[PDB]
Amino acid sequence: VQEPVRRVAHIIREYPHATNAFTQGLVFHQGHFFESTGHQGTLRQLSLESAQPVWMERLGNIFAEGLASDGERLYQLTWTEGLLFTWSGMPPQRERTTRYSGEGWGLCYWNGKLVRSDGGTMLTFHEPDGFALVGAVQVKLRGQPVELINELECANGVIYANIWHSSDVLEIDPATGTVVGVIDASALTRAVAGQVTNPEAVLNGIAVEPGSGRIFMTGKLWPRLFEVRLDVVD
Ligand SMILES: CCCCCCCCCC[N+](C)(C)[O-]
Ligand SMILES: [Ca+2]
Repeated sequence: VQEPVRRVAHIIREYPHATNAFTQGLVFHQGHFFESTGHQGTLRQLSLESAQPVWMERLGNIFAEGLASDGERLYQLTWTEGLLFTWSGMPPQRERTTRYSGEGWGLCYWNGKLVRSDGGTMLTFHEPDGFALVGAVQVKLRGQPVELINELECANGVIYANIWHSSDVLEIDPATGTVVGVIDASALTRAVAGQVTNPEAVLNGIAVEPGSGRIFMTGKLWPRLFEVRLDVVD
C-alpha cells in the first residue's frame, strides 16, 4: 500500500471536436474512433481531421451514455432508460436491446466482463450476454470512496475513469477498486476554458487506441479532443 502514482496529462496534439456533442462514451473499435452522446442520443464515428463525424446513427430522445468495445461488438448504456444497446458489423448496427436496473454512466470491457459506473462510488461487473451483475468493487482513493465516477476506459491494466465535474482522472485496479494513480488533466480544462460556456461542458471521455497505445481525452461540447502523454510527477 503506497501513494497512488501522481501524473500530469501533457497535451501532445489537439484535434477538432464538435461543440454540440455531449460526450458520454468514447472508445476505439475495429480501427475507428467512436463516441456516444446524449441530448440528443447518438453513436458516432469521429474523424481526427474534422468535427463532422464520418458516420452517425441518431437515437432520438434516448439519453445514451457509456460505450465499451470487446473488439467485436460495441456496448452502449443509457442514463435512466435502463437500455443497453449492443452493436455489431461495420458500420455498427444494433443487434440487441437489453433492459437493466439502475443508471448507466460509464462502461468498459475487462476480463470478459462489462464494467459499469453510475455516478456513485461503485463499479459493477456484468456478463456481456444479458448484462447480469456478477460482482462489484467500491472505488477508493487512499481508503476513501470516490463519488461521481463517469466515463471509463479499460487499458494498461487499469480502469481509467473520469470524475464528473473534476479535472482529475483516476486509474483504478479492477480487481479491488483501489485507485492506483491520479492524473491531473486540468491543462485540458484550461485549454478550452475561453471557449466553453455551458455548465455541463466538462472533461469526460477517455479512449486508448489499441494499435498505438495513444491516449485521447475530450469533454462535453468541447471544441477539441486532445492526445495526451501521462507524465509521472515526483
Ligand atoms: C443546456 C442544458 C444541458 C443539460 C445537460 C444534462 C446532462 C446530464 C448528464 C448525466 N450524466 C452525468 C448521467 O450524464
Ligand atoms: Ca472510454
